[PDB]
Amino acid sequence: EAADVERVYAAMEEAAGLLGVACARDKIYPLLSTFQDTLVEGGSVVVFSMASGRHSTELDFSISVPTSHGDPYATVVEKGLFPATGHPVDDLLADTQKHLPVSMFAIDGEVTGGFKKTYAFFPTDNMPGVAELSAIPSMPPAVAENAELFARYGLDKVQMTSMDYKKRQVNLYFSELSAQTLEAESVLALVRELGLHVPNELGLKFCKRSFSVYPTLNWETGKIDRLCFAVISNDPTLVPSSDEGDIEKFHNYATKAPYAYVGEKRTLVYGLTLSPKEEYYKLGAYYHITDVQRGLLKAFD
Ligand SMILES: CC(C)=CCC/C(C)=C/CSP(=O)(O)OP(=O)(O)O
Ligand SMILES: Oc1ccc2c(O)cccc2c1
Ligand SMILES: [Mg+2]
Repeated sequence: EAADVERVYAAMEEAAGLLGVACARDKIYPLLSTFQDTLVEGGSVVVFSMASGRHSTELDFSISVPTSHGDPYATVVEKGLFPATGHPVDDLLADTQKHLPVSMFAIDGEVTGGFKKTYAFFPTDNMPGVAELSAIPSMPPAVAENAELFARYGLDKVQMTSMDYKKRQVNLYFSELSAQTLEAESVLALVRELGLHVPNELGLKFCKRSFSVYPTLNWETGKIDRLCFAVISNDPTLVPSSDEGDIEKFHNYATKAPYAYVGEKRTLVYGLTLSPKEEYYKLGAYYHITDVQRGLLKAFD
């Protein structure tokens, strides 16, 4: 539909506007069109995300894609929207659907860079463990090499994975997190072992509230690149930063972000990311939501 595509792109520029970021129709429209059948309000999930620090000059957009529409990476390559990297990452989405039950897909893009990643979601009542994932042939060797570490902190069930084709990186979105895993003592030992930035009292309180935790891995080394804790809420003042600059900008985005589901309050998902040298914050404001998110808010918010 022309209306859906134009409606989503309209909301996108608006969201980008709040952040003072410029959009590139050339790299956005061809993508939205290819997946126009998914933009139908109802069982669609659309997110517009911002990030602090050195990552504050970009706007990412995530869009769900039902499995019925077919492998989305196969789609973007075939239509000439993205080139095969000639790297194992080219086979991972496909190999994942081959070895595990994939219940849904999603793609991610940037308003100025275009397509950059896909997601493979697994059934909430049949998620794979680290063991099952590391078995996929094109999966980074780093996952198996980190199996013991993950196990030591209770990181077991994975609700979904993502593949970043430009950075050749994979995210493991761990779910059903035990209270222990998210307690300060556990979080600190984990970061310490992964050699990441140590969070303070504010950061740790935020981690304790997390519904999802995700490490980023690569094919070059067994060293985890970064670790992110995600929080879902309607509260627009949850950014885990003490910098008046962030506290301001994020609250702004959080209360002025465009969303279609008028009648309810914006669904927000905050993120605290820890890399070896720093810590930065992220915020996704859902434009489209489904009951999945409605349920998460009752369980964690
Ligand atoms: C349900 C849907 C639409 C998918 C979730 C989108 C999602 C998990 C994206 C956030 S990822 P992100 O915080 O930007 O992390 P990186 O790719 O930078 O590692
Ligand atoms: O910005 C988002 C939106 C949804 C997410 C999810 O369902 C799981 C883990 C992290 C997420 C981050
Ligand atoms: Mg992103």
